[PDB]
Amino acid sequence: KQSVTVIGLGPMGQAMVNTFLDNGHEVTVWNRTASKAEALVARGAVLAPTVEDALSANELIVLSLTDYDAVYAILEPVTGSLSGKVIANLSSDTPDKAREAAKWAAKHGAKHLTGGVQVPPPLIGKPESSTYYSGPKDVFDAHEDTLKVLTNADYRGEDAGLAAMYYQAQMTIFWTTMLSYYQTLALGQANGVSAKELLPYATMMTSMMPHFLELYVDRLAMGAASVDHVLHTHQDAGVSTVLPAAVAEIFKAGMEKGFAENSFSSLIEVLKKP
Amino acid sequence: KQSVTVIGLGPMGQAMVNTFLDNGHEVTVWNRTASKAEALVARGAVLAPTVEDALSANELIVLSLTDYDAVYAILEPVTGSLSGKVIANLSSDTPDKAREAAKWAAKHGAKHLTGGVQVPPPLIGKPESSTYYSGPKDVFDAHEDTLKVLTNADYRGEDAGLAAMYYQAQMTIFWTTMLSYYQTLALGQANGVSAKELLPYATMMTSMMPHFLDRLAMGAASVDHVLHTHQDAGVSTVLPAAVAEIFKAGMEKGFAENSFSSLIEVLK
Ligand SMILES: NC(=O)C1=CN([C@@H]2O[C@H](COP(=O)(O)OP(=O)(O)OC[C@H]3O[C@@H](n4cnc5c(N)ncnc54)[C@H](OP(=O)(O)O)[C@@H]3O)[C@@H](O)[C@H]2O)C=CC1
Repeated sequence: KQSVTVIGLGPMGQAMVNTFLDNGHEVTVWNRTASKAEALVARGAVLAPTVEDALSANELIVLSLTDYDAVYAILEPVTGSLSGKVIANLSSDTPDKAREAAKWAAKHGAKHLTGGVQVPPPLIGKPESSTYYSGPKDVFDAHEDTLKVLTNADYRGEDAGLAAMYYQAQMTIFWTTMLSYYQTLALGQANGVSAKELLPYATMMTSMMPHFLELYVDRLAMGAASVDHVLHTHQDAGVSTVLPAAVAEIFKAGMEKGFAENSFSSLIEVLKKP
Repeated sequence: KQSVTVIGLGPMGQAMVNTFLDNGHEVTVWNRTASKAEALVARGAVLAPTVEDALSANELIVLSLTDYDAVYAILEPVTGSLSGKVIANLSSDTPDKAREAAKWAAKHGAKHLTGGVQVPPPLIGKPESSTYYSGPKDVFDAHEDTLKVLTNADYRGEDAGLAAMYYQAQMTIFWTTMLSYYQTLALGQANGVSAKELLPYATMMTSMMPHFLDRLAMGAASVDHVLHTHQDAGVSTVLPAAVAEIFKAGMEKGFAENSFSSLIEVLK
């Protein structure tokens, strides 16, 4: 039912428009390169000739852009068109940028919903997909039925920075795990094991943790001893030690703070302060 | 059938002996702290009075000790008793320590199999369980049927360091992921989200990667947002700074337009 505007037609934007159209919503789109909207228009989307026209077309404006700089580049020249709009900003950036953007939007008469999309574009419109949302609750409830078409809409609270925080937490785990995976493939190669032979093992190894968390001795000292073996293994192999050294540094600080006999979770205390 | 010796009766050693006994094997045991064998002896294990006696009891000697320092502490005073033995060393340590130990064992007439046990003690003897093995293939094949009583036995190659490498690879991913998890809980708290409220999300966030299993420049931009988020929050930045340093080095190598996997080159 509710028609909607989507600005930004990279891969994420494309998926969102297609999903909106699949479900019977009229969609007005805009992008810097018009040929990216061709197929979408052929499917029933309407290409606005300017950003102003995109904004005027609908109350609900969904932004799928690379970062807040891209958002401001598009919106700063058209702030006179923002009055009475609801910006569902699904672009990645920091909690503090989200907070600033919410304030700025309100200066120009618009409401701001922060969205942190948890999935890549091919999972938009699929049942198990979800997006973190934060911002004014009354505004969220008013557009929730439209936002749910893209993903489950998981409202996390009033502050504009909250959805961004959850997203950046997700990306902390994702990128760190990704590097540890690559680190292992490097270590393998330095020991004469090809990446393709080690690949299935490294892949399975990434399931240990979610399994561990689902279920769970518990002495920091034992962890520290294992981590030291990890560090020396990478040192001995001649590969980069940036990542395992950082892990060791963190365990070291816990040990130096008298946590040897405490639970692993005491590391949360270590990480709370620089 | 095959009788076996187990040296080291911490929680892992205990499980191994119990599992061997459950399956009808005669087991001879030894430990630095002799009282830890009480329960096993009460089930039929034979406590050797000396390390020499433990070694002379059997061809196959399974070691479950804290590390190689412990292994040497026990075996160095009895190097004369090692001739004709097969040491299945399941003590976790580095690949280079495993290599050095294989050479040393061979100097004293013993064969050395490196074992990297992938599971905690209660999974010993159970179907889900596996152990990485490396060392001489003929020796492995000769004792594989005994070793399979403990876990599936996954032979990875001749080099003594290999099984240890696979184990340390597993622990690289485990500990690193674990710290990223704690890092998020720290970040949550600094933003007024309690660890208990964030806990189920942080847990589901650890599945992102294996599910998920592009352009380096886009990854670098996301990682910079991660770094600044933790900086802004006032929490530790040691871990996200290290992730950023790695992405930075890739960008500085001219890999912006390459796939993420180009990071393997950066890490080599
Ligand atoms: N527990 C687990 O979940 C897993 C463990 N591993 C690995 O298995 C091995 C054994 O672990 P686990 O049984 O859990 O307990 P530990 O890692 O604490 O090992 C304890 C054993 O090592 C002995 N030991 C320690 N230092 C010395 C020394 N200087 N001289 C002689 N003996 C020594 C202990 O003797 P005493 O009893 O007299 O102190 C005991 O028999 C470790 O290498 C570990 O990393 C691998 C996979 C899973």
